[PDB]
Amino acid sequence: GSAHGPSAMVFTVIQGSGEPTDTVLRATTLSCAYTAEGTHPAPRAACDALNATDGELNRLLAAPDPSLVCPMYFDPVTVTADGVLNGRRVAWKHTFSNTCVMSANLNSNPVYAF
Amino acid sequence: GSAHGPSAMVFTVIQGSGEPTDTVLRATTLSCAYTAEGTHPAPRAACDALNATDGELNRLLAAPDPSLVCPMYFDPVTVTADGVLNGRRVAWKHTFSNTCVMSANLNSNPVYAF
Repeated sequence: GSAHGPSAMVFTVIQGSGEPTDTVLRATTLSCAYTAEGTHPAPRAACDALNATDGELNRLLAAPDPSLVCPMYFDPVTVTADGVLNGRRVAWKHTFSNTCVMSANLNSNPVYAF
Repeated sequence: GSAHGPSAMVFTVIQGSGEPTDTVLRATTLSCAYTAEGTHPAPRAACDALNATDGELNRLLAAPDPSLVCPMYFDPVTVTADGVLNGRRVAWKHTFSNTCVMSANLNSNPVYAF
């Protein structure tokens, strides 16, 4: 493992496409070291999930359960991830069509389980 | 106060000018609500300091103690602040000439007292 260093992150969920104006619906902090802590409700599970991506946070998204159905109205919701992970600076975001589509693609992934 | 919402941040100190490659020396998490918590060593004091800027983090820098002296070698160090503060998304950075210059301009400001 080439990546080694501090692991401190902030995750947010934004109502909109990520315009500086957009309302931030909710957010959590996360620190991963001897202890796994923050306002994140499942800190160790979120730390494990982040480590499993090997620093490429697009890997937090997964092919959805094929039996799930979503309405198709466009009401965008954006997830953000910023900070440091195993010593490398992280600045990541992803915009979903609506909350149903977000839930379908973000598994039950501990990272955005807040 | 127009700004209202979640307050969750990550602060880092980087060896260099802030290139994606640069080594992250240290980092802290901070959450400001009923409790002030995170890996930050003085959470409530850092929360108060952030609120005092009214969202403009350039206000974390102050005219230094005029009796301080620093070497002038260029060995840049960059501070970063990312997350959400009273509902508004924050993505801020500042590069100092060296660590002495950083210390002189960042007061004894609780935010970067880690």
